[PDB]
Amino acid sequence: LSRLERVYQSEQAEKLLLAGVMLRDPARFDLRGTLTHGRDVEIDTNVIIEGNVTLGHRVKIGTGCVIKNSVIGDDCEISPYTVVEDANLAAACTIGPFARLRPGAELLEGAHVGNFVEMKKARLGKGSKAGHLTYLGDAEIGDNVNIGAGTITCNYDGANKFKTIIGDDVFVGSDTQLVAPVTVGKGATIAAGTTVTRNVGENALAISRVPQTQKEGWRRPV
Amino acid sequence: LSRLERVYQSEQAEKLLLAGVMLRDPARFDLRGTLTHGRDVEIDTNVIIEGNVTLGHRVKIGTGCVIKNSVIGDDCEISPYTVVEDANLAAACTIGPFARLRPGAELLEGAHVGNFVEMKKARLGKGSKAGHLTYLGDAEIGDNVNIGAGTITCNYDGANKFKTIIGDDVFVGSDTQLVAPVTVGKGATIAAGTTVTRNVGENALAISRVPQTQKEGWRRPV
Amino acid sequence: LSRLERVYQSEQAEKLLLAGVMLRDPARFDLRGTLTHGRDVEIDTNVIIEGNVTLGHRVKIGTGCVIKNSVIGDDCEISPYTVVEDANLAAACTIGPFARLRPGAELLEGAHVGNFVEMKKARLGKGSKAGHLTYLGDAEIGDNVNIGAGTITCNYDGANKFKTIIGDDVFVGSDTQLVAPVTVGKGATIAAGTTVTRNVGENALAISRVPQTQKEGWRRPV
Ligand SMILES: COc1cc(OC)c(S(=O)(=O)N2c3ccccc3C[C@H]2C)cc1NC(C)=O
Ligand SMILES: COc1cc(OC)c(S(=O)(=O)N2c3ccccc3C[C@H]2C)cc1NC(C)=O
Ligand SMILES: COc1cc(OC)c(S(=O)(=O)N2c3ccccc3C[C@H]2C)cc1NC(C)=O
Repeated sequence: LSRLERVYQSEQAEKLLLAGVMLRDPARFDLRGTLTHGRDVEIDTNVIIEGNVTLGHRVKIGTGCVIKNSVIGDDCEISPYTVVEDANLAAACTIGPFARLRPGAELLEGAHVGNFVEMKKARLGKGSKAGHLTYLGDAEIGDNVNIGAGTITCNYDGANKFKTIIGDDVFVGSDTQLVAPVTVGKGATIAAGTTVTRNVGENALAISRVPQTQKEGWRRPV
Repeated sequence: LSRLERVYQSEQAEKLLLAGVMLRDPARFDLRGTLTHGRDVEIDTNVIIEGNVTLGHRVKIGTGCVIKNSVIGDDCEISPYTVVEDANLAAACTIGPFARLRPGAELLEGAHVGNFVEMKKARLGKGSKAGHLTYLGDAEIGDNVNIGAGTITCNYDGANKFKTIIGDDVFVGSDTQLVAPVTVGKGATIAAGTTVTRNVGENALAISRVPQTQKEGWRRPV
Repeated sequence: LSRLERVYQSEQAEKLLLAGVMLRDPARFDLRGTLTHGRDVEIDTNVIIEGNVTLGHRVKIGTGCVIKNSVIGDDCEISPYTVVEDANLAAACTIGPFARLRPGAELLEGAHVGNFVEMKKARLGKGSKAGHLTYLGDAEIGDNVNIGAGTITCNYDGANKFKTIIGDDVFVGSDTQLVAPVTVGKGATIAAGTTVTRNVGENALAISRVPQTQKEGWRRPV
């Protein structure tokens, strides 16, 4: 079985080259299902396409990516070592390297997802960004929102999962915990480090911060 | 040396196929040491097995994984781009993608380790979960424990390393800092965002949270 | 184009072997630009070298790494699935696995960067460590500094980027948020979980922590 199915991977790689896809190495490509694509698609080494996948025009997929049952709009750039499962990307999204989209990730036009970021059942609005070290689960995020490094939707209480809704034009400071269910109004700002347990008004700053203090001459243990 | 040792990798890949291992691509497989395996093992592209490794039955290892000196029980699923070194997994553990187990990681039956999670000298009990963006070092974690996204054992003070002990049936809220040495009693709940500096009683909620407030009409700088 | 340029990758791999580089698999190596190297360099599977790259002696590069326009000093160890772009590493740095250095990352002698750590326009001093789940952007970090898991430079306010400066001999507790622009004096200690909004004095402990409390007999929802 193994050698035979490996041969069928060469066939596919070859047919893809003939149909105008740029494969960096046809010997390091795997298609387990069906791929539909537009023009000028570029696929790097060690990519694996699973299930039923569709790529628009000029999509670029970097080394090591795994894309399963997903829809990827024109001009998207998927950077190295990014895993995508049952997600939809609109045109001109940039994700990765080291991004992980679980089923139900919906990215709107121009959205950005950076390194060590995970999405599941979450929509990221147009031009919105989640650049670092973040989990967004069971969330609606509006357009032109900035999701600071370290932000986490607390969506699961051990019994049920609950929905977070963030409005347009929101700035989420780093290391914010969004305790679901919670809604953050359009234009609001969440201070870095905030534990958000209550709805935030439009154009409001939400904060839950102890003033910084200092003790002089502190010796660490030797 | 290089071409010769590459040939010896083909030999191994071939012998593994003959012995009933399912290798997705024998040309993208590396065994640097010895592998013992049960029946129905499936190994994807670009896996590297190092040192002395043993896999039970029906173990599935996804693309890009690196497994060194480890013991992996029956039915485990190791997802893509996961690195495992000197770890033991009981039956039916699921780890990755992008998990990183350092020496001394001990996972008990059915345990789960998600993306961007690191373990070192830490035991994860039966059916317990650490799904996201977490470091567990020098820790004992009991059975049926949930470790929320963003949790970190503070195990090292710049001089020494100290042990964290979490009991059975504990819910660790997201972004908890466990300041070692510390013990959290069976059934307890740690509120999201808590800095745990003192032992937590059985069935207790521990919390260290400033009430959320809000200022109206907050303008961000242009 | 594809098959022809693939052939030129074999040529390069072959020339590199002749020039004394240890390539684990010449069929899984890609050079897109120019590589200069010293003696005893070891390069594992699925590495991609981009732009103009220089490696000192005895550099070891693990599986899946992507290195572009970078300078890597003698004795460095780059662990698996690490992405490096426009960075300089001094001698004896260890980075990865799963590290991500963006342009302007400058690592001084013996520095360490661990899993799920991102640097951009940031200097890491001699013997300094950032082992886990951290973003350092637009930062100066001195020598013999420990950057705890979960630390984040808050460098961007939605309008501008600002600089964080950490002195020599500083201990940054886990999950610290550094709100830029901010300076932390030589020898200081930041308590785990602190939101640093004000400059920290030399040899001072900075802290912003609510005392832990506990409520007895807390039932989670069923
Ligand atoms: C420098 O970047 C920041 C500064 C800052 O306050 C000075 C805050 S904040 O959240 O404390 N905050 C914010 C956030 C955005 C704009 C202005 C301010 C003032 C203040 C209330 C956040 C960041 N950046 C990130 C990514 O968190
Ligand atoms: C919705 O998910 C959560 C809710 C929640 O409080 C309403 C808390 S909590 O930690 O603030 N907390 C918890 C945690 C579990 C169950 C019930 C409560 C009430 C409260 C004291 C935590 C989460 N989830 C995660 C992963 O952190
Ligand atoms: C056990 O490791 C720690 C202990 C600790 O306090 C007991 C603190 S702390 O930041 O709360 N803190 C520190 C930090 C370093 C040395 C001594 C102390 C005492 C106290 C003020 C931090 C860590 N480790 C990490 C990685 O954060």
